[PDB]
Amino acid sequence: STGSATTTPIDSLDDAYITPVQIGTPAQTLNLDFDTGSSDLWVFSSETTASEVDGQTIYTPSKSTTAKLLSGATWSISYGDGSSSSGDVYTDTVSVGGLTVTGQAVESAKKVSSSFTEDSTIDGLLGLAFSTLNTVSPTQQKTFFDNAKASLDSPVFTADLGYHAPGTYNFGFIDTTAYTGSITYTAVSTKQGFWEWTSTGYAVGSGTFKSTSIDGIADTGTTLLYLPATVVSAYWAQVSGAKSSSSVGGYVFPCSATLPSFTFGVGSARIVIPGDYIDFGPISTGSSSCFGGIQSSAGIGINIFGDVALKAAFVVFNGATTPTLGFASK
Repeated sequence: STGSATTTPIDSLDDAYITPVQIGTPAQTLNLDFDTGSSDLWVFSSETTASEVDGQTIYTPSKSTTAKLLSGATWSISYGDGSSSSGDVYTDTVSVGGLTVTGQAVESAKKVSSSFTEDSTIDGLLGLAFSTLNTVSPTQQKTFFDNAKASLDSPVFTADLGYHAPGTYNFGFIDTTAYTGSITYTAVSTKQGFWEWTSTGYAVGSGTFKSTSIDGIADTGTTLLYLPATVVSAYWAQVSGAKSSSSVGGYVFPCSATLPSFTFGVGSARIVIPGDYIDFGPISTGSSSCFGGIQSSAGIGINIFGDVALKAAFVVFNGATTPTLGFASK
């Protein structure tokens, strides 16, 4: 089997992407944030504290003939940005782009933090990292991908994110029409539960490639590209008027600036992030100062190849016995 679903930016900055997912019987369609940096599938629901719901579509288990409470199970997660959610757990039938998993853990939010409430466009998350990060207790549950794997034609999914435009998540096959040239595959470590890999270096603009190992995670659920302070300083030094602002919370630059591209290495291959992808627009409405899409990972504890990086590529998440990551230009 295979599945194929379109993913759409939630706003004009590509802050996140939402993908329609069918839950229950008859189907309840919710728009989820597919997150390769976490491993919980959780939804706004009929159980979510009423005051914490503001425009989201909710899952109502009591209207699904295939829903079953996982009695005694609870979940609680915190994300890198400090947001959080928690609740109890159902199993139900979940379909993504035609691909159906029966008995999927669907984690029903009883509580969500302000950032989730405030985002009316996101009905929940679908985690695609490794199931070892799943937060269900007492017994950890498997991700959609994990559950689907034995059914898939090939044990893969692919992320093809759009710049200011829709893209695609495919399960079980590689669409050889969605990229140019070849896919370069690189080793993954699952030790921390992430799609963790090592880039071979970077270049700024038309500068020479610097060969240096950068360990990081492929994370569709993070907006920006977070890299070591040395790397990030080298980039912004090439932008007239750019500086790091503690009050804004990162590198800023004059909105009129022309930004250089940023190249990262995948083995002996290269992925080029165009300058425009690195412009995340005014720091506040009407400002002539703009926020950078490449920021320092210092203080995060991990480098993160988030949407800014991933949308410049066709990305293969290979969940074979020995997992790998593949990157193609497109």
